[PDB]
Amino acid sequence: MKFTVEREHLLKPLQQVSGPLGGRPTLPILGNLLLQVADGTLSLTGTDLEMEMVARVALVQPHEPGATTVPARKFFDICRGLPEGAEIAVQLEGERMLVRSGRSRFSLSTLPAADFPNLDDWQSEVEFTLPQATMKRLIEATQFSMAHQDVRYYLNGMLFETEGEELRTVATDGHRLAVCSMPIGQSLPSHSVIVPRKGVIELMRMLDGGDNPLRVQIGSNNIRAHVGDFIFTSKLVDGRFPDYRRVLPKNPDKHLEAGCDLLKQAFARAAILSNEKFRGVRLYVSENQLKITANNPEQEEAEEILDVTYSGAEMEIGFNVSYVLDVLNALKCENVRMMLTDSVSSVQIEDAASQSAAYVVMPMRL
Amino acid sequence: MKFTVEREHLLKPLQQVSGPLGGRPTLPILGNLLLQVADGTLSLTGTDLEMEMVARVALVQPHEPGATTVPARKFFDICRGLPEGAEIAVQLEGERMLVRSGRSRFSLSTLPAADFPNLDDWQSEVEFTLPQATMKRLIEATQFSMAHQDVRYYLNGMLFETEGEELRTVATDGHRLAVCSMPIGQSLPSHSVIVPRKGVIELMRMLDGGDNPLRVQIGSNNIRAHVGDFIFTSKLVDGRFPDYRRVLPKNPDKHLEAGCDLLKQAFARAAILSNEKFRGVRLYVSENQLKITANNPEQEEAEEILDVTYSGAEMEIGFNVSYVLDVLNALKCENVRMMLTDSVSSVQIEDAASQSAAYVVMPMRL
Repeated sequence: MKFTVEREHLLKPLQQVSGPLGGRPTLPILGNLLLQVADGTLSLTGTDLEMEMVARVALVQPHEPGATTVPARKFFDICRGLPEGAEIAVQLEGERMLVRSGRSRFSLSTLPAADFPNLDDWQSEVEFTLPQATMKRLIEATQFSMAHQDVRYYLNGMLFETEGEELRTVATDGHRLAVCSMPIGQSLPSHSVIVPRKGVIELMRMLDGGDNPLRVQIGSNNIRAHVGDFIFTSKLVDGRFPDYRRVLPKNPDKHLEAGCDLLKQAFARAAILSNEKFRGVRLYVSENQLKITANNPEQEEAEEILDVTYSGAEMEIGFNVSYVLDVLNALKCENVRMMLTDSVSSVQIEDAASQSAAYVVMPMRL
Repeated sequence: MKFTVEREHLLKPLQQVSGPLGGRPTLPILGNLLLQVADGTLSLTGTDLEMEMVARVALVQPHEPGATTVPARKFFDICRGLPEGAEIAVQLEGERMLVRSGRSRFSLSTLPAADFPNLDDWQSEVEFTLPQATMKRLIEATQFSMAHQDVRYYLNGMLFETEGEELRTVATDGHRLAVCSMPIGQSLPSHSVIVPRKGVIELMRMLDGGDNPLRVQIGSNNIRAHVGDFIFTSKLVDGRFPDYRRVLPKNPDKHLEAGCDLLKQAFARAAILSNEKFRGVRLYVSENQLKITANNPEQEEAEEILDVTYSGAEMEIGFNVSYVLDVLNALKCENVRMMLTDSVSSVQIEDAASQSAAYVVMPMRL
């Protein structure tokens, strides 16, 4: 296996396939990349057994076919360290891979390609394409609400649902929920899968802004996402997600609208003097006014009063200010709508200007 | 106690005094600031019993005398959270401090001023002033070479030494050393003191980088620095600090000149394949040439060759590559000079264009 490639043509591909990886996987080879020259193409693959990322680079310089497995972080670090515009020449030599550029030379340890974990083939059942920025919006709107290492293992990832011509994400912790829905211009079967949170993370990071469409293929136990020269595959979480329809408030009749930043800043100051563990804050709503109060066990007390747009019945509600601040921080918009019912019902929060994303936070008795 | 002060006049002083205090020390009053209104000045003090920072802010608005202590981090976070141009009105109300600004109101717990640790008075035995820039240069040249937590406690700080008309710092961990001297235009007494690491950090932090001069007072067991409205006091460390004159190589006649950035990037690449614990590389010096090699327990190897200016005898010498990098990262210059003796002696490294700072690194047997 020989190839000579310009540094910059390797950097983005290396960075993408090092995503699954780690620097003691225990299983050593998981800390290696797989390099394959076949045809006029270098392919690079990294995996953690659950998911796999593969990148392809066109070889316009002379090459020879073959395959090996090298330490991913060492190889990336060498390529990154070499100067802007460097030509990088790579050669298999015995049990070692040689890397030369200018006056610099490296020989890395290898592990047999034949030994590199392969994900089983599987058949695609549902497919669609959509713009990258659309998938990226969908994930970023909701990712912060996934659980991390909950016993309820199906919460530790993100639901991707297709319905009508819409693709929707849903993430919940069991405490707060996020849902985002975008039209993507293709009639879709009605279908749900759960992508593991590590996979959501890798998917999110393969999306580079650009003009390359994302093609998605879903099978019974896998998902694959292909954009330009990058192909991501993951196992799905074999589990039953909650239904977000059962979580949204029922026709809330009390709408408050405020400046997102003014609201965020008020909650952020009040939060200083909230209970460190439970983070309860109280809202008092009244005609075009919101009062926020926080206390803590030391009986310190904050209070914020700000002008808002509200014409509903006066009411109080409590909730967790960290959850509310996470939503406000996700939204990044001019104005926010809080859809309220009473002191004993969840709140739904949205960009005043778009119903695409919606967030549900549960009431606290304070 | 009452005062009203514009956010932007309170923020910097608060950040300075509150910085190094925790959110929740065992001994709670050390987590508080002492606030004192007296004679048309607000004084803010923080301490950890070794060192103390005091800021003074002239009160140009109506105020009333008195003193209390409040949680440092919380008071800062409330003031920082308030909008630009906020006027902050504070008043002691029983045993709570009320902070009010716009329609935001906070009530903080207090501890009695009379319980706030008072550092003993002491006498100044040496005094000088210098430009803030000069102290910045002195500390930044050397701080990286201080030990972090050596059982030789005096190595964990920084020697400040007056000789003639110069101020000098020196830092060392017994393996590598930094020393930097600058002229300060006063005839000084020959004196040395050691400042603990935490004190060096604060000294650096207090340097806003305007041209308020710094005024330093040194006593038998303390140091004080005074810039603008800030006053920083620390205890000094006991023990016999090494004498850099003895660490500097006696006569490092072999002189090498190289581009600083080239040389850095070559060591940084080589280091990837050096032993993760011991970090050894080997330099081969020859006529106008430097070759750097590395290898690790995996038998992986790097080699860099670069052009340099050298006319001495050929020599081979091993180093801990992290030590060399640290020095090249600290030299923010075009060309570096290295000054060698032999394979078992230390190397001296300096800016080819300035002799103000010198760095000495002890060799490895590899």
